[PDB]
Amino acid sequence: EMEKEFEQIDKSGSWAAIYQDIRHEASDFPCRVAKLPKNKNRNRYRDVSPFDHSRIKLHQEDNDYINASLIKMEEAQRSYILTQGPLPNTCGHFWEMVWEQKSRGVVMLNRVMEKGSLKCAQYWPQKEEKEMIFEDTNLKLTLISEDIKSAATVRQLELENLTTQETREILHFHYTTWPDFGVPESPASFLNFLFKVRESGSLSPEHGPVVVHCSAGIGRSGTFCLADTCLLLMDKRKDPSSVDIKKVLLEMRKFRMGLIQTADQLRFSYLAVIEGAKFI
Ligand SMILES: [Cl-]
Ligand SMILES: [Cl-]
Ligand SMILES: [Cl-]
Ligand SMILES: [Cl-]
Ligand SMILES: [Cl-]
Ligand SMILES: [Cl-]
Repeated sequence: EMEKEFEQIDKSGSWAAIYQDIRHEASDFPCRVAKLPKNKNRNRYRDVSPFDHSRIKLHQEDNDYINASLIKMEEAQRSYILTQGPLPNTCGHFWEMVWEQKSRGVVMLNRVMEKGSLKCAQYWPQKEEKEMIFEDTNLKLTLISEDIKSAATVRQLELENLTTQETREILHFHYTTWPDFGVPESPASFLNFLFKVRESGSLSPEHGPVVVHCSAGIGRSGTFCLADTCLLLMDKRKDPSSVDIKKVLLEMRKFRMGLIQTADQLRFSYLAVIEGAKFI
């Protein structure tokens, strides 16, 4: 059914028109805290901000702000934290959020350098013997293991609260092969990555929400969560044909602005859900 709709949109070439309707219908909520002058250096992009009502608050007393949003999908029973690629000054905030929200997995959909410029700080250690200390938030991060593949890379990290000496194992899932221009022609490797994150148990309700990010945390990050939620809904509803990707995306945009940044990313999201449902 969804495939029949997909081909009809492709034949008429209505992806730009459908995507523009989504932008027009999307929720508009204030981002007052994100726009405070003291938080200018905590935002990577001036036009991408978390809504006040869904923003993740740090448990510190000075400044609790981080550019991160909690997406709670009620019917699908999944929660995600969508955030920007950390800045050199917000890497300690990032791991503070991971600790306080009790996240088990971190999903990275970008490379540190894309389009010939920096898109994300090197917020995790590349070498086991060179651990990272975040002095502002009192956390230690150690690379425990790294399993590299052609399209992705899974790392085991140890995050330590230096105040209590508690340690947690964080799984870091890095998708490294998103094309420099446009979207992938096939959703196969992106779906393989999603199924790998699922298989790890990082999305389980036993854990805090998975942290998902790209550079701005709305484009590829939106595609990841949209596909995962739609696949969940198709497996849970009695009538799996009733899953409307546009409705699900609009629901997600109640929690973070701008999810899915292009009409090509919208088409790719449909493609990933259709092909992901066939494999499931
Ligand atoms: Cl990278
Ligand atoms: Cl590059
Ligand atoms: Cl950076
Ligand atoms: Cl991005
Ligand atoms: Cl729906
Ligand atoms: Cl938008």
